[PDB]
Amino acid sequence: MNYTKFDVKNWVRREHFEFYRHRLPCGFSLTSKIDITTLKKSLDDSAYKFYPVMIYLIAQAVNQFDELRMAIKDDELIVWDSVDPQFTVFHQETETFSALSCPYSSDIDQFMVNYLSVMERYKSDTKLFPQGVTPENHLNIAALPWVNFDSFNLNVANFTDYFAPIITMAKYQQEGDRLLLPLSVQVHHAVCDGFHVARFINRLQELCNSKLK
Amino acid sequence: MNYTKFDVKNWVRREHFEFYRHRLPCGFSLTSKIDITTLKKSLDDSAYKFYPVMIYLIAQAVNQFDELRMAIKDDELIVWDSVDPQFTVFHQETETFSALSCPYSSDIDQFMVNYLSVMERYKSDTKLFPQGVTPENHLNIAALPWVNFDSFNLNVANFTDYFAPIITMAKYQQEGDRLLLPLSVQVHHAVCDGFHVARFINRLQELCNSKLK
Amino acid sequence: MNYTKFDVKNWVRREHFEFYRHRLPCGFSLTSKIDITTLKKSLDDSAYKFYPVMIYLIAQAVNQFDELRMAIKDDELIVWDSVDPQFTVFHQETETFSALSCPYSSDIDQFMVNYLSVMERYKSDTKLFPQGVTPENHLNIAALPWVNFDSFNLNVANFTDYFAPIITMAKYQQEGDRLLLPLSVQVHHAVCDGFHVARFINRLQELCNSKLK
Ligand SMILES: O=C(N[C@H](CO)[C@H](O)c1ccc([N+](=O)[O-])cc1)C(Cl)Cl
Ligand SMILES: O=C(N[C@H](CO)[C@H](O)c1ccc([N+](=O)[O-])cc1)C(Cl)Cl
Ligand SMILES: O=C(N[C@H](CO)[C@H](O)c1ccc([N+](=O)[O-])cc1)C(Cl)Cl
Ligand SMILES: [Co+2]
Ligand SMILES: [Co+2]
Ligand SMILES: [Co+2]
Ligand SMILES: [Co+2]
Ligand SMILES: [Co+2]
Ligand SMILES: [Co+2]
Repeated sequence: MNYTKFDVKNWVRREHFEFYRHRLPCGFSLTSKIDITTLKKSLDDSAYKFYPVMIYLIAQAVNQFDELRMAIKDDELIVWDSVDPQFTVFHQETETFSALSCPYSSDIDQFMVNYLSVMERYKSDTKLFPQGVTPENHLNIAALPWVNFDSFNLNVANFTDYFAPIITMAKYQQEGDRLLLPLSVQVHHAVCDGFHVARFINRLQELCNSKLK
Repeated sequence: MNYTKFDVKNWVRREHFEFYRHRLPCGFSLTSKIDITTLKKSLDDSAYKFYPVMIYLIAQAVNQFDELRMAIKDDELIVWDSVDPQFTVFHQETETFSALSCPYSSDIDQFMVNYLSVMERYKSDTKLFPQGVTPENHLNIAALPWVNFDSFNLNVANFTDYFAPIITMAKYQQEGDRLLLPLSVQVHHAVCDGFHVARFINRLQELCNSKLK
Repeated sequence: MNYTKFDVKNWVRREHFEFYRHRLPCGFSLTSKIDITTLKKSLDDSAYKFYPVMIYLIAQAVNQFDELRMAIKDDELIVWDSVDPQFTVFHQETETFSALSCPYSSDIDQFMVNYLSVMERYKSDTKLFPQGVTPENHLNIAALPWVNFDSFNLNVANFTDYFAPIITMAKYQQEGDRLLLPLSVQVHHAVCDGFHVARFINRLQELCNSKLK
């Protein structure tokens, strides 16, 4: 299948996993500022657009780390081989959003073909989930482009066993020499530590700072 | 009455409303910095005081948007025609707070008469709710004037169907050329999207930037 | 014993206490930036290290205020005479953390002897709680040294009657003339108001700004 059954008895965080999944169920959010000065220059010298690039770069970082691709399936801890981004789409006419997903690809050009195509087919589709059920192997990416925020947190009544990372971006802004993007990351404590979140962000910063292709 | 029964079957966010009210109950908070450089100048050239002005400006923005005045009454979704601010009051002697409310008025001078009068009557009243029950048509405004914060979030055990926006301000501070006020907004996802929150903040920023009268 | 039964009927926040402990159970988090320019200079001129100093200074501020040392014991509200820090320890080999605690002492040198000794004994102990049960009189201190954050919030499924403050620090960073440390404080509303949190932070800032000995 497109996942592997994870070895829970020989894993180093096995005590942690049960602690934060059942004894003390919890998660955490942290918002950090990502330096997008270099990425703006690269976007500038290409035909790619900001949102799709951020989706692609977020999914790329997510797909490099096992702990951000965890889930429970048939009462077992699995690791997705790969995850596809589920992102929000604003409808300026209705002032409502839809949530769309498209296959992740390592090739940035193929990713762009996927995004545009799905963006093509459901552009004016105001259902909350135009495509139907959300793929099991997903990551959530949202965007708040109209306002800059220093912090964002989702207060959820019931989060038992939902391990997919929640990522939210705000409007970027010039802070002296740098163009900074606020990025909120919300994770479940059973599968992720502060280290795992820092790693992802640091990795995401690297990617912003590198050639697109 | 002072409210209108909202048309839920012909509303564009009807799927959203049920999704986030029952399938996935949740809310979110975001803290943004409001530029109060212009407002400080206007306060300077008047006799008005900062807290009352912020209460008045917050209630004014809130009263312009339907989605921030929503509630459930007799198991139905209503929109308040208008809402009155319920704000916190610090008692320096006891080191405790009370929560007071006063009628909103479009006329800033009449608002000030209301605030001073209620502030007059319950100045030394250390009950948590001096006035009695909190009016159904309300908004919550709190202030933390002793410390600046980049983020604030209320972790509530049970928030089912409480749709009134929660607004919290921190101590303002000079960030170069600007006087910035941290403002945390906490809302329920059933009635508000990220767009609706951005709109409010952008509108609030406009108001700070305009004549008081 | 090492605690005193608190006088709930003659306390000024008694209505507040029941309100936020049972009628409206909730807490809040706030992240503020602590100016550590002065502390860096003092660390520089000594042999002490940053994490241990921050633990010591956090526990010192906490031990000055009753409301941050509250608990329920045998269904009664107690105040700990004193609390010991429980802090996280990263294991670079396994990439997992443990939580350790050591006795608080007013003497900074004795504190350092305690920390090093416990750090000595369980350096390579990868259990989540190497020492066993966590002392009842504790405070939680965590650190995220790999990334800077503007906000941090723990989303906990069940927090009834746990009154110990949760403090989390991020990687510090140069913001012009200042070295700023992000510090998230998470508290239960029954025992702490915004005032009580501001007071702690202001007190913590003072301590950073003062001689170590
Ligand atoms: O609800 C969704 N997204 C919103 C958009 O504002 C938000 O990002 C969110 C994501 C996950 C979530 N959860 O899993 O509890 C709650 C809200 C998607 Cl699942 Cl459609
Ligand atoms: O509790 C109140 N205010 C506090 C003050 O610190 C805070 O602003 C708050 C507001 C709303 C709330 N809620 O609705 O769950 C909880 C806390 C008012 Cl309802 Cl009196
Ligand atoms: O879980 C713990 N610490 C984590 C570390 O990331 C976090 O600081 C935390 C603290 C308290 C908590 N709680 O009491 O619900 C939850 C998480 C300690 Cl109790 Cl070991
Ligand atoms: Co279990
Ligand atoms: Co792979
Ligand atoms: Co329903
Ligand atoms: Co009107
Ligand atoms: Co009770
Ligand atoms: Co003492």
